[PDB]
Amino acid sequence: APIKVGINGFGRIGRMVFQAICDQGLIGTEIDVVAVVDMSTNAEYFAYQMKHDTVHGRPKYTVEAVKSSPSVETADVLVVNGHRIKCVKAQRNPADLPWGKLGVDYVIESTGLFTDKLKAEGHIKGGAKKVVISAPASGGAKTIVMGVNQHEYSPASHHVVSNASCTTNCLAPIVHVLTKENFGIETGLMTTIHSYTATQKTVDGVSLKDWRGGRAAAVNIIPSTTGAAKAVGMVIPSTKGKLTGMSFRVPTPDVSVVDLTFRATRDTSIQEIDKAIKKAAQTYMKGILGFTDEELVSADFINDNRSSVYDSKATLQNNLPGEKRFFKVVSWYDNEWAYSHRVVDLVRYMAAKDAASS
Amino acid sequence: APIKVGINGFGRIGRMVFQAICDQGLIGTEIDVVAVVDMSTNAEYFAYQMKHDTVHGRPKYTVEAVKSSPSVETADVLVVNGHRIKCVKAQRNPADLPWGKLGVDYVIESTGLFTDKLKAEGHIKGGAKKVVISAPASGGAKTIVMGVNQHEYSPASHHVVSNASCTTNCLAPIVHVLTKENFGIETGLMTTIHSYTATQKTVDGVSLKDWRGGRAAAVNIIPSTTGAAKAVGMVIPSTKGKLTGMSFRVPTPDVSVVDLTFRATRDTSIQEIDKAIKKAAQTYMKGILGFTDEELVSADFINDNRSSVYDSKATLQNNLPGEKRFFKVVSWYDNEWAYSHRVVDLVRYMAAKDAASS
Amino acid sequence: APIKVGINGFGRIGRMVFQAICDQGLIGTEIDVVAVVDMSTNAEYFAYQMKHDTVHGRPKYTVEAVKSSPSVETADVLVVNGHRIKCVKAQRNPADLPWGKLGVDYVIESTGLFTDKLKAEGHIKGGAKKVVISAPASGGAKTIVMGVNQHEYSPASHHVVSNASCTTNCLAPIVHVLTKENFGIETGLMTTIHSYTATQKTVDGVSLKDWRGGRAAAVNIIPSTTGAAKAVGMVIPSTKGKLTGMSFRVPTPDVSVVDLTFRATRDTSIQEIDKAIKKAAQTYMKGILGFTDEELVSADFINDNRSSVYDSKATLQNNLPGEKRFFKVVSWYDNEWAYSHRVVDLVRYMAAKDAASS
Amino acid sequence: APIKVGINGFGRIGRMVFQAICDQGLIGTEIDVVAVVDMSTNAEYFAYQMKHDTVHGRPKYTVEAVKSSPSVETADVLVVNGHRIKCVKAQRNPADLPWGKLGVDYVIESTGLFTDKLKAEGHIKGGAKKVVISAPASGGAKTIVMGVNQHEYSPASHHVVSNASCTTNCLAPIVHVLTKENFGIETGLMTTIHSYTATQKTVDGVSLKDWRGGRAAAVNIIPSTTGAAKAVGMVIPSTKGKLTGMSFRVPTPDVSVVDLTFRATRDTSIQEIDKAIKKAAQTYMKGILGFTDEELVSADFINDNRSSVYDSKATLQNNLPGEKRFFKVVSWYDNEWAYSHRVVDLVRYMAAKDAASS
Ligand SMILES: COc1cc(OC)cc(C(=O)N[C@@H]2[C@H](O)[C@@H](CO)O[C@H]2n2cnc3c(N[C@@H]4CCCc5ccccc54)ncnc32)c1
Ligand SMILES: COc1cc(OC)cc(C(=O)N[C@@H]2[C@H](O)[C@@H](CO)O[C@H]2n2cnc3c(N[C@@H]4CCCc5ccccc54)ncnc32)c1
Ligand SMILES: COc1cc(OC)cc(C(=O)N[C@@H]2[C@H](O)[C@@H](CO)O[C@H]2n2cnc3c(N[C@@H]4CCCc5ccccc54)ncnc32)c1
Ligand SMILES: COc1cc(OC)cc(C(=O)N[C@@H]2[C@H](O)[C@@H](CO)O[C@H]2n2cnc3c(N[C@@H]4CCCc5ccccc54)ncnc32)c1
Repeated sequence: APIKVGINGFGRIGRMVFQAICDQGLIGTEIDVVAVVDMSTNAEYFAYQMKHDTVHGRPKYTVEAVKSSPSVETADVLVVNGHRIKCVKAQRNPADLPWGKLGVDYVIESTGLFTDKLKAEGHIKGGAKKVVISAPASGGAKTIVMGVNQHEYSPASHHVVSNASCTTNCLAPIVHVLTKENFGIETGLMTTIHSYTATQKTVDGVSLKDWRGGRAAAVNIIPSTTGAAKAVGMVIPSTKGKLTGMSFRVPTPDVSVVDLTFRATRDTSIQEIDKAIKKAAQTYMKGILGFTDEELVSADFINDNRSSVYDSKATLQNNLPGEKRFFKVVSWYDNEWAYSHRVVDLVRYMAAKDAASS
Repeated sequence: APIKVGINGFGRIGRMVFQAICDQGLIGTEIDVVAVVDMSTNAEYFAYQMKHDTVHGRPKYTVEAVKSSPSVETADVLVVNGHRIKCVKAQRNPADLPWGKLGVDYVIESTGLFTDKLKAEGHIKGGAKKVVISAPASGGAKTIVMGVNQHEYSPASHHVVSNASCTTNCLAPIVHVLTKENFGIETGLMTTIHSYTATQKTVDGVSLKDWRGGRAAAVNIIPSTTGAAKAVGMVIPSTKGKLTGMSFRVPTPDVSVVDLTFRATRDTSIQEIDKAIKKAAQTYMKGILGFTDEELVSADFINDNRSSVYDSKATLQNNLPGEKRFFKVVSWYDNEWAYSHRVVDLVRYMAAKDAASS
Repeated sequence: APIKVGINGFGRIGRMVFQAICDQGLIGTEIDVVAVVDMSTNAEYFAYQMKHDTVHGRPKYTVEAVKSSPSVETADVLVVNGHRIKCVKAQRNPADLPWGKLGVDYVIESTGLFTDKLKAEGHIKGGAKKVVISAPASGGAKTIVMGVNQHEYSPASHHVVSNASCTTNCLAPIVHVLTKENFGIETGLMTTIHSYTATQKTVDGVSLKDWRGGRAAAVNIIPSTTGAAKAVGMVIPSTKGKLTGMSFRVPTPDVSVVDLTFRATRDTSIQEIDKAIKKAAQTYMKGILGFTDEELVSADFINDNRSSVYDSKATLQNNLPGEKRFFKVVSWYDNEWAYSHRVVDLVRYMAAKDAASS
Repeated sequence: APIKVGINGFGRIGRMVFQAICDQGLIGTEIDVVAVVDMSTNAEYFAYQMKHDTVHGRPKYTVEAVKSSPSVETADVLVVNGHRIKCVKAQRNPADLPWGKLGVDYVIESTGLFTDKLKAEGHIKGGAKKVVISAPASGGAKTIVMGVNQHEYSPASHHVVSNASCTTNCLAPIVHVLTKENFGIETGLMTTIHSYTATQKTVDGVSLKDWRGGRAAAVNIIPSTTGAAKAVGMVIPSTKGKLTGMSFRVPTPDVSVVDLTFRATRDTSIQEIDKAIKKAAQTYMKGILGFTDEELVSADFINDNRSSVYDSKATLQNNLPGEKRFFKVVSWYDNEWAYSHRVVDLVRYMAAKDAASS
């Protein structure tokens, strides 16, 4: 019973999620990407945008652009591994989307302009059944971080779900094992060295909301705020008002690291922490949280689909020798690749549970 | 008789030109910047954008934002070295600009949205007397490159002048001397290694017009076309259909180089050419054309206001030892800085000429 | 009869070549890498360096480090897909190497310290049969370019061969067809936009031989000289004194592009040339010279083992509309990857022929 | 009574220090740089190196190379603002240096090969009176951080002094006011986002000591260790065993930032801390410690000679709303520029104090 999904906003995130679907070989069999919606319907451009990626390389599948009617001037259909995907024209209000007429049940909202529970619900008024916002949402939409609180998802109450942010999906797992393994977390501050994103500018440009963020991205270290910290609070209730962090945008196309600094509740050691994370990574967090014993650098995580991959050497080596409460944990993440796979995971999960509960 | 000027579009180019004026110490005395126009009138932001620049550093003048009336919520006035500059609200049609009302004669069109002779004339219909487009223009506007064909300016026939492109202001001078010194130029192809611009994307983004140009700028070598070559033909009649070139946008915030390859009309030597360029650079091209005997690198030309600075060493060392016709000439240019100083020069020239002829 | 090869110098070049072998699935079966030589024998480190590459990624094979005798403190043997590779200690003079005792017939010289025919012969006096220099050589060593003049290899006369430079292996193919297809080549100047290399400095450093080359590599456009052009003369005699070029080091970790400008012997067209290259790329040049009609960028050629991949769109779009003699041809190349495969190819070629002539 | 100083090792560090002398306009008048010592005495190359700096641009003084005698083949004397500086040939053992014969009293040890108290003392045996090492030193060499503990310099007891590291000169200040203002500091962990340095590599190279540090610097986020934390322990004894930190080398040629996360001894607020730092910056720390209310990015600190410049906004905006103990303070520093100025300051201080005590 192919999950009928539709992508709204075929940009970095959008394509990444689609590529995530194809990559896992779900296209056609498990998931049915009925269509993608964007300011353009030029299937040839998307084809080009999917066949070539500066950071992730070439896709393992074949992509081709075709016309729906020999009548049309430019291709408006995308064919991936045989499957046909319609390139729908973008709309102002989601409610004006032919989701219903297309048979789309799950809508992947990745335009970044409908991060509000209310506005996002327009997709349901357009014929959709469920909406996954590929970013942090407001308006009180249920936020889920695969591997930490998917079970809290209710097919009957939650219709607009948020997968949180790429950053949150790296911290939450760590924090989860930290609290689950009773290490406790009195308070904690986290710093994130992040790769520049699409919202940044190549040369000092305009940015009325984030002045610093409007400066030459590839040649500056740009500080910035991040709700990723507080956000972990919605996913892990016991951490509300206990966390907060900041971000440092630095000259790299992709892959970011997280430097979590926290104070435990009871005496403990960095080795105890180190072993727990690894243990958890080999058990209830396997697939979501991983680790490494090697001397790696950002590029070594490109295309790593774990939400958070703990740096053992970095952590063990940079903590006070005999400290018992004040600690620093380091974990990496491929902000683009990993988050993409999680989006898909959430959809499949939602789909399954939505079907089971009938 | 302060030149009443206005700036339409206060972005990279816009400010750059305004900073050039102040930098030259013309603000207030020689040139009077009555006001600037943009999608925002937040003088504070503008002050910020001017007091801080990733590539050029801190300005030599002081900048402060003030309120026209203590009644306004956010500053709307700029104050450079005493001179007050009004921050006007942008309009859809240049004609709807209070140029006459403000007493602005010369308008610097740097929005990039009115590069067409016709649309640009709107400023005049708006009360403006003259217009200098800070970019290549169409609609049959007089294109002028200081130090090459300014004399061809007619105070009564040319009302919308174009200062050409940053690149053309580099190749033009070289070609000019190459022709004037009777070296002759049968045909010629020019490659340009260019720093990425504001139109490029930090990460693989959208770009329907220039597909490659949409790819991550700071981490790729991106080929593109350039009218800079053919354009020299408008500035130097004898080169029509003789020149053409391409570009390669590379990972640098600013500073570009030109690799001109041509064939002479009569047997000569690279040594001859070398000496001619240098001679011209110390004479009729001084201020516009410069040269260097040092082993410089892109960075070394940052803030160099010459339109084009010939690379003697690079040139002498990379040509065929005994060649007499096929040659390669190399020259750098601070694509941002220099171009800006030329626009001002162009405005001061037209001004001085427009006045002289009464 | 597995070819007995040895690698002297295990740096970027060294490893790359080895990896090229493994990558081609020749390790153990076709080619037998008896041992590698370098200032260090820490197999663990080598393993690390092979398993993680910032530019090429993770290898398709398994690499592990082991000890020759449980007696040694640190691993001194590499195990690739089962095959055992010895980590010999480096020597001052190549003749002091146990090439004979080791059973090494073909020695890949990639230290860069023995680029001279004489010094290189040291290896043979050390027991080696043939020597292939992974760089341009002097002393009068036969220089070969796979796909252009390998047929000029004399098993009985050539005991020290040079696979030329990465840049040459890109130009030669193009120049080769251009001449074979009788387009003729009166003269020509080529410009190469090259990615920075290991010899360059991260920040302004010391470089008494190449002043420019000593400037911050990832933040500048650095000109330099290059025999790559004149060198094509040694592979293609008919072009001696006709070719020459320069280089521009730019902010990228890998992949370079060649911009060849030349004048033909007879009247022709850019289309003729475009078709001739593609045709050759699909026939006698397949494997060595490829092409592409896509809007690619540097990143798109990573791990492209073709010596030279002609850019059709770039070429066709940036030449004079009706030109008949002055043309520009653009071609990309993975200076690291491709060159590495050719070195391997050359060794196998020589091996096959050296074996055939008994 | 111009201070007689000599520079041993004229590289990045070497030159920066010298340039810092000239920049402050002390050359000839206040400080007499008698000569510099390096593996090369090519004044022309040093002249070049000082006249062109990628990150710091052109100098505010003139630099020319001359010959000690018309007989010498290549210049060996440096002339800055009329002052003559001798270029002496390097030696294995500092003690073989003609310091005494040249009349040098204060030697700035910046080769990076004599960071050990014992080895460095050779300079004195060579005729020198005092030695200032421009890096962290071992062997029990007094370490001073201008603005924090210069008063602990003993003319009669300390002959070999260390100016610590660029990073310590940024952390010490903050920590100093944090303790002096009685905010206390139970424990603290500092993370530093650092620009790549000269010890790093352009492309994946060799680094037996620091494996990750051997990876492509300009295209990776590379974690490393740093004694900068523990080092502040020697400068401010009250913090022994309380601090520690790690580093993140990122893709930038200069300018680093420190992220200090500490726990106060008594309840307070980030606003309290904020005000204290700002206050101290306008009083007893002026010149050493600075702050900023602006939305600045790394590039804005280029050529800022303050040891550490506190980021108010970044701080006030990224802490827990009502926290009273767990805090995060952010501060920048031009790792090259600043440190250089401090080295000079220390020398002057030592000189003044040495003189005073007769
Ligand atoms: C791929 O081709 C192009 C071409 C283009 O301009 C020519 C823009 C983009 C681009 O920005 N593309 C955006 C980018 O890829 C991503 C957001 O980061 O989503 C895309 N996007 C932007 N706006 C929308 C939208 N509705 C808007 C809501 C706001 C008002 C409005 C009014 C009329 C029509 C649509 C809309 N619906 C779906 N995807 C969107 C892409
Ligand atoms: C400084 O703060 C901001 C804020 C902002 O959005 C919130 C956009 C910009 C920005 O893009 N700023 C642009 C940028 O700096 C530069 C082009 O590269 O010109 C700026 N620019 C863009 N459009 C205009 C304009 N009129 C437009 C022409 C057609 C449409 C239209 C409709 C109603 C009213 C005006 C206009 N007039 C002057 N400068 C402009 C700057
Ligand atoms: C991988 O581990 C390390 C560790 C190291 O220092 C600790 C250096 C290197 C390194 O530079 N490694 C070099 C690098 O990987 C590559 C060149 O790009 O070749 C390596 N290399 C440099 N010199 C030699 C050499 N002989 C030299 C010729 C000159 C005189 C001399 C005297 C005594 C002993 C050896 C030699 N033989 C083999 N490989 C070499 C590698
Ligand atoms: C500027 O031109 C050049 C040219 C050159 O080689 C041709 C090397 C350098 C260079 O490395 N330059 C180094 C670089 O600029 C800086 C370190 O960051 O210090 C330089 N440097 C390296 N070694 C020394 C030294 N003594 C060494 C100690 C080690 C053994 C030894 C043996 C005989 C004679 C001297 C020495 N004394 C002073 N500066 C040094 C610079």
